[PDB]
Parts: sequence; structure tokens; C-alpha cells
Amino acid sequence: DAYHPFPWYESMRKDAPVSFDEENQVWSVFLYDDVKKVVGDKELFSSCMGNSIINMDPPKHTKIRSVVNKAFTPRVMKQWEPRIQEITDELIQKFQGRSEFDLVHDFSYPLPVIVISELLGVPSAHMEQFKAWSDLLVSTPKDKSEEAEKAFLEERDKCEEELAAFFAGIIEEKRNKPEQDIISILVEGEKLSGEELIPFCTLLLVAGNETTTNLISNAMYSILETPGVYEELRSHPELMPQAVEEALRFRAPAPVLRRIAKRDTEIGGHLIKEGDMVLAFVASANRDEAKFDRPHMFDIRRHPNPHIAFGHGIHFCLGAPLARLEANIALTSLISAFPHMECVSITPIENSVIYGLKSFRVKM
Ligand code: HEM
Repeated sequence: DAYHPFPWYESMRKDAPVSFDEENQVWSVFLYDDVKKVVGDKELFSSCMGNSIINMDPPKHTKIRSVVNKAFTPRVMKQWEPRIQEITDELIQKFQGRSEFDLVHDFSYPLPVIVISELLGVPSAHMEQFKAWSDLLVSTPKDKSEEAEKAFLEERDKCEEELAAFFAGIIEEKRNKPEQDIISILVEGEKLSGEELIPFCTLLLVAGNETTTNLISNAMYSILETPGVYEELRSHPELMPQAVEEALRFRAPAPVLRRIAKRDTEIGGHLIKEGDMVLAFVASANRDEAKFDRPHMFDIRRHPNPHIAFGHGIHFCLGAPLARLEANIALTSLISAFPHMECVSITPIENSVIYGLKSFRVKM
């Protein structure tokens, strides 16, 4: 099913590592070296596809990225660890007494949304409206592709335009009364306009909510499926940062990244024409035998672990430290609260560009 793409990746790495789809006119790249080159080579492969920095090339990207780095420094993450912990503990309290529960609905789905709202300075008396927007951001164009996509895109514009106005309001607020949130930090050289700041805030939801949820779900799944690891982590919570890196390698939430060739060039010995679209499967790269010893094994001690779950190069995930922090806290906290846990059932997300779970039911 959609939760089990790895055999197919393995077949492509072996049989068709650089492949052209004649219907969609797109290349797919599956080997670690090829994927990493495509993703990192800003000179040869463009990210230009209101999407903010993730779809900008230099020099525009350079200018904005350098300004927003200030919002994710180790100092800021340290500052927020307390609050992420409190949020995590509060979520857990709601299902602490149950013999069965859905890890997604009850825990991994709400957690990143609550965290980012507080990090974006969303006033607490406006939390539901914000959550509602975040839900709309990950709604499917369903169903399906029957030219009703025109509608979906309209409801997406609607949602985004409502987010824009909302962020506009918070931005003005933080100008008058700054606090310790990302918006305060970016409105305090290095001075973005609202036309750049607003699309950036929306990107944080788009780039960070569902991926972080899916990281947490996928990490717990990998942990449960691997004998002894749950108990080892419970006894030795200091192993968690490394376990998180292995979960990123093993079950990356964002399996595929797009680029456009800026010039005719070769990838893995295949000529990619200027203007051609390329899909770089970081999920496949992360399983590539040529780069990782025994890639099929989920080894929480794997070190070094040069996965590309967060990308590579100029667009390397801005939220990496926050995702790492959220996952460490979420996972350590979950495993501490529960002596034993077993997988009952999963329902996979059915979406090419996404790897994760719609539901993850576990029992004590
Ligand atoms: C496990 C969780 C996450 C994963 C796996 C992930 C993955 C990625 C990847 C692969 C890229 C590179 C895109 C490319 O090269 O085309 C990226 C970029 C980005 N991510 Fe993340 N992400 C995660 C969480 C987050 C969070 C929590 C945030 C913010 C709150 C965030 C914000 C961003 C932004 C703003 C970019 C664009 C950076 C740039 O273009 O310079 N991500 N992410």
C-alpha cells in the first residue's frame, strides 16, 4: 500500500535509477548521489515552480533566508522548549488513562499546530480559527481531479487570503507590543516587508505542520516495529536524538522534491534538457545501499547518518531544529507516559508527495 513504497524505490534504484515519464514529461531520480546533486545544485536546478522562499532562487532567496534564520537560532529553540514540553504534556493528559487511542488524532496531529500558533504569536483567544485554517491547508483536492480542482484552488486562495489578513493583524500587534515569538523577532539591518513576512508565516504552516506530525507518527511506528527499541528508549532516553535522525532517514515525511533544469545537463549519465522537471526522491536516497550500510535496518544508533530528509543546500529545511525539538519532546514524552504500546492498525495517507499516517491506533 501507500505506507510501503520502499520495495518500489529499491527496484528503481536497481533497474531505472534515472527515469523519464512520457505522459507527465518528468524525470524521476532515485539514487542518493543523484538525488543530493539535484537538490543541492542551485546553479543547475531551480526551485522556481506567494510561496515564499521555498520556491525562490538566488538572489531573492538569499536575502529573505538570511533574515529569517534569526527566528530559528539555538537560542530561540531553547527559549521555547519549556512551552513545547507543556503542550506535549497537556495533550498526553487527555488520553493518559485509555487502553486504546489514535496516536495521530490525539497526539501527533494537534501538537505541531499548537506549537506553531504559539511560536507565531497567535493570541490564545483565537486558537480555533487558526486551527481551522491549518486543517484547510492540508485538505485534499478531492475528489477527484474532475476539474473540481478549480474549486479546491479557490478555497485554498480563500483560506490563504484569510491567513494573510490575520497575520497582518498580528504583525501590527507585535510592532506595538513585541514578545518572544517569531513575528516579534522578524518585526524588530534585516527588515522584511509585510508582503514578504505574510507569505513566510503561511509557509511555516504549509511546510511544518503535516511534516512534523508525520515525522512523529512515522518515528513511533518505526520504534514499535523494531524489537526492543521501545523499551531501550524508555530506559535510555538519551538515545532519542539519534533515534530521531534514524526515523528521518527511514521514513521521511517529505519523500520527493521538485526542481527545474536551468541548463541541459546530465544526471547519472542521462541528459536532462533545460526546462525539464525533475523529481528527486529523498525517501529513496535515504535507503540507498551505496551510501548507507544495511539501509533496510532501523538502527537508532546509526552514526554518522547523512540522510537528506531535510534537503540539502540553500533550501535546507529552515525548521529543522524545531522539527527535531518537537519530535524529541513528543517521542520521549509519549514513551515515558506509557510502559508498553502495541500497534493495532494504520491507515496510510494516499498522496504521492506525502509519507505518513491518517490514523495510528495503538493499545496498552
Ligand atoms: C520532520 C519535519 C520536516 C521535514 C521532514 C521537512 C522537510 C523539508 C525539506 C526536505 C525542505 C527542502 C525543500 C527543497 O529543497 O525543495 C524543507 C524546507 C523548508 N522547511 Fe521544512 N520540514 C519539516 C518541518 C518544518 C518545520 C517545523 C518548519 C517551520 C516551522 C519548516 C519550514 C521550512 C521552510 C520555511 C523551508 C524552505 C527553506 C528555504 O527554501 O530556504 N519545515 N523542509
